[PDB]
Order: sequence, then structure tokens, then C-alpha cells
Amino acid sequence: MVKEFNTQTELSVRLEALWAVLSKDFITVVPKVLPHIVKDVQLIEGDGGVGTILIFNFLPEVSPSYQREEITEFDESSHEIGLQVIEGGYLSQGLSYYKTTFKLSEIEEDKTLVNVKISYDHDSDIEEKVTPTKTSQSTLMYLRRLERYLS
Ligand SMILES: C/C(=C\CNc1ncnc2[nH]cnc12)CO
Ligand SMILES: C/C(=C\CNc1ncnc2[nH]cnc12)CO
Repeated sequence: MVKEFNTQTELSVRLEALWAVLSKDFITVVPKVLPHIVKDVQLIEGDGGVGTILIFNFLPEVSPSYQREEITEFDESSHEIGLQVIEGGYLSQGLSYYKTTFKLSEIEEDKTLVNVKISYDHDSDIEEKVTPTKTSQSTLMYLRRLERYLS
């Protein structure tokens, strides 16, 4: 049954700048900020909203070499976006379910809170590399790299 992991980070960026890159402008940015993992991102169906499907192609050394994710929620007024891994990536490493929801809120003009909810499951005992204590660390690293990209 699906379990949850929650964490958060405060970033020294304006909410609207972080929202744009997180929710809309990430196609060219992901490979630039994660050049040690992500080669490119392809938008393959949809126009950026719910149902949009993305392929992340990873570096040649990486197995699986890609991950397919779908935007499963998108709310512009509450600044929430959710992405579910639907093929490859963690699903090829022992997970049966993996979704990441980001919600932004303004702390001050140049401080933005990002709440991160990870939902996941696995049918058997799993390796550390797919524990959400570990997967969340990768996600927080990406968020802090966006902050740096924007600064
Ligand atoms: C395109 C976006 C996020 C991309 N996907 C992920 N971003 C950060 N950590 C993850 N873990 C699994 N999938 C992800 C939002 O900018
Ligand atoms: C299973 C793999 C990567 C997990 N996916 C991600 N890992 C780290 N950052 C990301 N941004 C978007 N997707 C990811 C490939 O080794």
C-alpha cells in the first residue's frame, strides 16, 4: 500500500521565479542543473498541464537509461505540481509506485517554502538507493540547484 515521505526546504528566491522554472520552464534547465544525471528532457504528450508526459534521458552510463514521468496534478493558484514516475527510473529499481508533489508558499518576498510529498510503494524488500530518505535527498538537491540557477 502507498506510503508517504514529507520534507521541505526554504529557498532564497521569489515564489513566481521558482514557480516558473519548477512548473513550466524546466525542459532546458533540468540537464543544465543535473548534468551528472540528466542528458535531456523530451516533452512527448500534452502542453504542460495535467497528463503531460516527459521522458528524461539519462547519461550513457546510467541504467535504466531513462525515466517516463507524467504531470498528475497542476494547480496554478496554490502553486502545486505533482509528477508520477510511470516507466523506468525508480520503477526499474524495486519501486512499484513513485510520485513527487511540490507545493510552494511565500515566506517573505525573497523566501519561498517548498513542501515535498513523496508517495511510494514496493512489492518486496528494497535497496537503500530507492528508499525515500535517499530519493528525497536527490529531489532536495535539485531544488537547491534551481535556487542557484535563479541566483
Ligand atoms: C520536472 C520537475 C521535476 C522532475 N522530476 C523529479 N525531480 C526531482 N526529483 C525527482 N525524483 C523523481 N522524479 C523527480 C519539476 O521541475
Ligand atoms: C533511477 C534514476 C534516477 C532517478 N531519477 C532522478 N534522480 C535525480 N534527479 C532527477 N530529476 C528528475 N528525475 C530524477 C537513474 O539512475
